[PDB]
Amino acid sequence: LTLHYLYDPLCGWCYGASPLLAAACEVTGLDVRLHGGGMMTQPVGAGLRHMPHDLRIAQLTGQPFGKDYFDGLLRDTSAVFDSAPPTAAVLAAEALDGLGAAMLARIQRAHYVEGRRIAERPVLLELGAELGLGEGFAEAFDACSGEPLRAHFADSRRLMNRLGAAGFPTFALERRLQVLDTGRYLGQPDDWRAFLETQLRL
Ligand SMILES: *SC[C@H](NC(=O)CC[C@H](N)C(=O)O)C(=O)NCC(=O)O
Repeated sequence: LTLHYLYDPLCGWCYGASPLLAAACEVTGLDVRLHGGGMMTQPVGAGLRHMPHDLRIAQLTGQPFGKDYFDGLLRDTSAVFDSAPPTAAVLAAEALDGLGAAMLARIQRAHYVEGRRIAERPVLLELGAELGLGEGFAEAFDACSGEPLRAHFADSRRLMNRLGAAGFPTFALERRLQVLDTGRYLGQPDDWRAFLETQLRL
């Protein structure tokens, strides 16, 4: 039984679903695969900022948003919302140490809580070194940024296409593929964990 997670690091609703990914990774016997879809492959300014989701995500999921994000990053004209570098960091963390899910959660915290520029290589290398990957992560990240990332995006978008999935977050359970009702479980990680346990029982 495999849980496929189609995500994008710059998708606010994926951050709202971060507790669901964390809860899923605690279910014994359940395999979890990450699929980055490449949502933004935008400079920060008038167009990118026009946020009203974010406070709604916080109301629904309890996920925190930091002042350095609201009043720092989203106000920084020279920041770029690029989904490719953070996705390559997730790929590299998974390739090096099987820490893809942990790296995605850390990336989202760096962006939404800390207001860091997750599209920049030094920030992603700093996050990898925080997770204890400083030996080899730089080379793995640069390697994953090229043709591995491109192939990963193409694979993810073909999966989205076959499932009729319009966007992120999207969870699909493979036993045969079944897309799950993620909106039902937003803000309910304990319900979500029990649902995945109940699927193993059935
Ligand atoms: S965060 C990027 C967008 N995600 C959603 O709109 C999800 C909606 C919530 N899950 C919900 O309504 O409960 C997105 O993917 N938009 C379409 C796109 O492909 O850009």
